[PDB]
Amino acid sequence: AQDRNFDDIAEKFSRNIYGTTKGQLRQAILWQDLDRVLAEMGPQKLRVLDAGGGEGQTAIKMAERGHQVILCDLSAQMIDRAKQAAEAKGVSDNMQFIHCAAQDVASHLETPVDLILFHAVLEWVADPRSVLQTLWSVLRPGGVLSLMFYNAHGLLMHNMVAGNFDYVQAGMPKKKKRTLSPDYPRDPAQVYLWLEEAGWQIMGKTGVRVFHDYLREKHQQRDCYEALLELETRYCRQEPYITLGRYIHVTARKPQS
RNA sequence: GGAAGUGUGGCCGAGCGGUUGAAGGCACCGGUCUGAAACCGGCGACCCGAAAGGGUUCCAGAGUUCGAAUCUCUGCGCUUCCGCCA
Ligand SMILES: Nc1ncnc2c1ncn2[C@@H]1O[C@H](C[C@@H](N)CC[C@H](N)C(=O)O)[C@@H](O)[C@H]1O
Ligand SMILES: [Mg+2]
Ligand SMILES: [Mg+2]
Ligand SMILES: [Mg+2]
Ligand SMILES: [Mg+2]
Ligand SMILES: [Mg+2]
Ligand SMILES: [Mg+2]
Ligand SMILES: [Mg+2]
Repeated sequence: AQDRNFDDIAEKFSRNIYGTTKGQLRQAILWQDLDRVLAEMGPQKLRVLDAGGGEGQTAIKMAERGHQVILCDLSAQMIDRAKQAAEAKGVSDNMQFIHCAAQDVASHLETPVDLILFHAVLEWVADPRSVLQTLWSVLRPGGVLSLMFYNAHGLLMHNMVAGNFDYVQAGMPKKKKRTLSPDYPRDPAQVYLWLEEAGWQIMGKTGVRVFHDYLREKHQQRDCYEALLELETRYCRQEPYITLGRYIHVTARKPQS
């Protein structure tokens, strides 16, 4: 079992996610957390690894804020897209692009990094425990891991809301190739264990899209976006709403001695 | 054993001498698609060939024909009737 290279769903992903409120809300919530992290990490500029950075929307926004950003990805097609978008934003000088697995990234870094982005990758890698161990090894003491993983509860809940009862009865097996539903939706409690057992200390948990995907009237996703975002922002950091997010964003600290 | 009748593709089902190795359907495989029907393409075996691809086979084979899934014959399997057995 290999990790999912996004080559043959690059366009679909960019269109269905970043071309809709799904991507817009993802980025909005995520950057609420990230800007808190950046400020709490002092005002110096940072070294940021975006492991599995894809088309680079998050990595470029980090670069616009002045940091040195290294993006690596399995997919040649995603790397090329990220290269173009970065040029067209004028941030290519602050950015490095590496066509390698996150597992193999350590040999491409001259020095450790301050902050790691691992966003919507964990649910696509066959051996999550192992990748997290590698990412730990390239993070300086006191560094932060920004981990956004796809939540199995959100897929159960939305399939229920949508009325796909037969599919849920059958355990929701992933048989559709080239869907954007991930190969390995994660149990959040298990992911929290993975981080704590491997020494990380969890500083925050945020639900990402905790109401949006379940709306009875999908058109309100766009027509009512500003009000929806305000209420997503209000509730997405308390239970049960954390555990209802389609994604969950965990902020975790590498300890210092 | 003897007639008649019968045998189409994985399963169904069109095919009363040619554009039918085979319509159409289900299944199976692949493709398209948010969030799990539809649409698109394919889809037996054996033989030949390095490959491209060619051949045979519509129970099996032989024949008639320019041409056979389609006509004739022989065999094989089945069905009914008879006869066998009692
Ligand atoms: N082991 C891996 N190492 C590096 N990149 C990976 C790996 N597995 C998957 N990917 C890439 O991870 C990306 C996952 C996508 N969900 C996009 C993530 C991107 N960070 C985003 O938030 O949009 C794809 O571009 C994949 O090609
Ligand atoms: Mg039949
Ligand atoms: Mg055929
Ligand atoms: Mg057919
Ligand atoms: Mg078809
Ligand atoms: Mg024949
Ligand atoms: Mg013919
Ligand atoms: Mg003949």
